[PDB]
Amino acid sequence: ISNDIAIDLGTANTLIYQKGKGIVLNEPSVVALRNKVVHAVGIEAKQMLGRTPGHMEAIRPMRDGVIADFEVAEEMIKYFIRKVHNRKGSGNPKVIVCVPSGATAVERRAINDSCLNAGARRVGLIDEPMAAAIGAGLPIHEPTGSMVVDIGGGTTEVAVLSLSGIVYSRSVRVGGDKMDEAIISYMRRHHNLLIGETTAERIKKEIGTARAPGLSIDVKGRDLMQGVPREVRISEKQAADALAEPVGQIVEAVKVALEATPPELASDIADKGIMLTGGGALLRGLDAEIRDHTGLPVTVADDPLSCVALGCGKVLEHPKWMKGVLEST
Ligand SMILES: Nc1ncnc2c1ncn2[C@@H]1O[C@H](COP(=O)(O)OP(=O)(O)O)[C@@H](O)[C@H]1O
Ligand SMILES: [Mg+2]
Repeated sequence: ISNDIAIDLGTANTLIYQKGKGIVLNEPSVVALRNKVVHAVGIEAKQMLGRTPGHMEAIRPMRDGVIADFEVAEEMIKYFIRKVHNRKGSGNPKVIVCVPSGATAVERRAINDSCLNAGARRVGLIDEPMAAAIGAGLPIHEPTGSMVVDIGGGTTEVAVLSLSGIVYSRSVRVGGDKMDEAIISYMRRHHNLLIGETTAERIKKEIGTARAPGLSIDVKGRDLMQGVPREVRISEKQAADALAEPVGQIVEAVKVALEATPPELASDIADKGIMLTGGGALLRGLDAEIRDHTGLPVTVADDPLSCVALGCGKVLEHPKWMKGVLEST
């Protein structure tokens, strides 16, 4: 029984895999503050978004793939590490954290320090797309080109991997948050209705699609000019029109990456195509849209919200592998 853990420190969700057990925590990366003092973290805090009374706020400290607020991010990480601690497990926890590939040295050090402050003995860091590819089952250690597109909340990470390293990697700030924001802006312009982020995510999941048709649902929010509650209907067709711009940006980032490939690796990617992971991979039709623009097969990973955590967990379970990650960090 171990306290070694692997943390997918996501812009939107944090997952923790614990050695010998598997995923033991999956909660939103949200912290609620009371006037400032921490009031709630995780599942309870997300439910507060857009619903807070005076003297309270709810914050996503890792929102855009960068640390927005270092103190709040540290309290969030420590809260989750403490939550999974097993008093019957061994001590001196080894911790792997998956961080955005663009994370700077300062952010990496802050993440390291947060884990040490929560009791970690040693911390190793792995970049998002490598962990995503491992957890999606791609053969990243082989001499063959594997391409992964990980659509998260604040970012999409695109990479081509071979022989345990990176051939190409780029992230852009377009993923599920920009999809939500496009839906908010759409409702404002076309229905004079102000909606919040939770309603926007609900539209996205229930009727959002990357491909115009259709079906409709009821949406409620604040009248734009006068402020009063209002209910309106929105269709798949409207949702698809709302989402076209961020979808196109994700598709462009994928296309750009392909221009970046050595011939024999291009040959491998022509063969097997592109693997999608992350929650944004669940956007209906996004696989088809990428396929149309690239000419390549597109597969959605099994359990795409969990791939990064499963991939980190795989590394954590392999002492040789883990020792190497710790060392190169
Ligand atoms: N069914 C769905 N359709 C579209 N987007 C979805 C769906 N389910 C989850 N998402 C989106 O996935 C994003 C979260 O993906 P995730 O990989 O957990 O991000 P991160 O690793 O950055 O925390 C959110 O924007 C969420 O709304
Ligand atoms: Mg992620």
